[PDB]
Amino acid sequence: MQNWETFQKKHLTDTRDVKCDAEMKKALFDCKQKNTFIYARPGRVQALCKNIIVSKNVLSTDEFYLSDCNRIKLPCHYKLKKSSNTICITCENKLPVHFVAVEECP
Repeated sequence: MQNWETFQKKHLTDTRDVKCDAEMKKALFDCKQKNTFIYARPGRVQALCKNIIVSKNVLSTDEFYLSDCNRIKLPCHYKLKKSSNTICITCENKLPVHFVAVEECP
């Protein structure tokens, strides 16, 4: 949302088999149509954004696990997809805070 911490809770997860319906229904999202959750550690991701302090765009060199929820059929009936691919994020203050895109950064 604004800092790497808030961006962590909404775009990162601890369990690879997260529950889209049980997590999205939470007030944090409020049954959001779709969301892109990642599967990694805070120290493994911090080292990826511990190269720049100013605002810049960084693209992961290696592929990371990606658990995303997508609106397949309203209301809160969503699906979970797991795929390892690179991601484009905005680095700031030695930490990432925004999700730009995947292999292609618009």
